[PDB]
Amino acid sequence: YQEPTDPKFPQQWYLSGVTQRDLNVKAAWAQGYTGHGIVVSILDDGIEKNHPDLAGNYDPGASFDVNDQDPDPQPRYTQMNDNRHGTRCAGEVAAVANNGVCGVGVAYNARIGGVRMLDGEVTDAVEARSLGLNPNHIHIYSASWGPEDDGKTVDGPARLAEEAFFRGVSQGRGGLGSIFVWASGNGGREHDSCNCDGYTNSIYTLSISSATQFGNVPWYSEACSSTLATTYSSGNQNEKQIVTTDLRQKCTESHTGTSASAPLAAGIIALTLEANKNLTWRDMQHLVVQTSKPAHLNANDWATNGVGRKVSHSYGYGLLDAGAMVALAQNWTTVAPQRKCIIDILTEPKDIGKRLEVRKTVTACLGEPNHITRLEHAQARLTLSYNRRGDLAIHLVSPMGTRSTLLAARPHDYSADGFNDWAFMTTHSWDEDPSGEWVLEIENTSEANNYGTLTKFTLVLYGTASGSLVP
Ligand SMILES: COC(=O)CC1CCN(Cc2cc(CN3CCC(CC(=O)OC)CC3)cc(-c3cc(Cl)cc(Cl)c3)c2)CC1
Ligand SMILES: *[C@@H]1O[C@H](CO)[C@@H](O)[C@H](O)[C@H]1NC(C)=O
Ligand SMILES: [Ca+2]
Ligand SMILES: [Ca+2]
Ligand SMILES: [Ca+2]
Ligand SMILES: [Cl-]
Ligand code: NA
Ligand code: NA
Ligand code: NA
Ligand code: NA
Repeated sequence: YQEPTDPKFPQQWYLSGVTQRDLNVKAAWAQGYTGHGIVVSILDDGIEKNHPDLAGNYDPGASFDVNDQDPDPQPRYTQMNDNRHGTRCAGEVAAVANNGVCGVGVAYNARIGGVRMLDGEVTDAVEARSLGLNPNHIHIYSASWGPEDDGKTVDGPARLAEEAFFRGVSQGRGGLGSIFVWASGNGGREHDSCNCDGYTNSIYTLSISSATQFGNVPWYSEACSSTLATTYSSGNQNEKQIVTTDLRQKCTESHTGTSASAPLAAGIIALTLEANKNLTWRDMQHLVVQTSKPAHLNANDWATNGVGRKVSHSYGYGLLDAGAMVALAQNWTTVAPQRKCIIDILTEPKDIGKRLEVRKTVTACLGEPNHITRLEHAQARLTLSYNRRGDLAIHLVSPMGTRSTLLAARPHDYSADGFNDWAFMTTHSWDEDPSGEWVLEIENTSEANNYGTLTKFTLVLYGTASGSLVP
């Protein structure tokens, strides 16, 4: 195997490193996987399709302009280069290799397109028409953005967009399911908590956070239990950043944020899908859980879950490992059909006050076709009133003792509107048996005499009842 000759490939430290602080992408390339035959679409502000490092892989069938309602996602050029982000992300996935220009994509033989959707008013319909673009041609969608990362917003896909997610994972990709890769957010400095973003909090999105070059949680990171895994991105000014294609046929070394991590994950997922085109959307999440690596990622919340995997709310299961992903994909056995066990828990509304604990022992739909002994995602769908929402912290403890933070205190969130059946999601109990006692904790983290009521707590379990590995 001959590594890329591109002039900035040596600067793509998160691919080209020899110090073990990388995504182990060369190992996948050397196994023969480069993204050939895979189609990825960047949902963003457009894609410079004539970029000298993108044109060779550009796919009009992976592209659309839902802002101006036309097929051509060319960015709108402005003096401040506002609409450059999709071009940066496209190059992360699929910049052409060995062509003397900039660097390379993770999946440098994949086909790449973009949906121009962010350069205009983003409505439910705009979102739905983007997520649902050409779903039997595009394999993987990469989305780096969502509701405002101001640390006070609770929002997610409205009806058309949620319908697009279910159509995508159900009928997309020939019934194997569209793979939606999401950035978990850039709201770290606002103390944002990313389960309050319904896109990344969705089970249908494969959510990705960031690590700095030196292995730390970047200033912009949001912690939450819905995150699955991590890719490298930017950090402080002594740490390198992401090197990629840039608007106006240029090359940048200063692409940043969690919004730069999702495209790298989408590229690794493209290599993995080349290794096994039959992988379902759930198979892909299983591969990520099993192969991601905590080592050398620094966080104070690494915890071992009930099946012996380390998990963090900053990193999920750790750094993506492309070599391991493609290796495990090759002989992967398709997971059983997804079961869903609904457990409505409260017999009466519960005053929250300073602190509320709700304990419930469940059988996880024992005796039913939705009996789950092998958890995938779990949700606590909560309906509650509270006078100041951001003073709440919420935790969910599984029978195996895994404490998932569902909501951390958000100091800027002054809302008196509470949560209306908000489906806080955790990935941290993946592969655990969910039978037994679950504990919900709701706490007022402020000294204020805050008040409210929990009126609904629905525990929703997803998963299967066969095929477990030894912990
Ligand atoms: C009843 O109907 C409704 O309520 C319809 C609503 C429509 C808006 N929805 C949230 C939303 C917003 C934006 C726009 N904007 C926000 C600021 C951000 C930057 C930042 O946070 O700076 C601190 C940049 C994005 C975008 C995306 C988005 C993005 C991608 Cl890439 C894909 C998809 Cl599907 C959606 C989603 C909620 C539903
Ligand atoms: C894909 O997986 C399904 C489910 O296991 C199986 O029925 C089908 O034969 C597989 N197709 C290929 C091409 O491997
Ligand atoms: Ca256009
Ligand atoms: Ca190149
Ligand atoms: Ca956020
Ligand atoms: Cl469902
Ligand atoms: Na975001
Ligand atoms: Na997700
Ligand atoms: Na544990
Ligand atoms: Na149990």
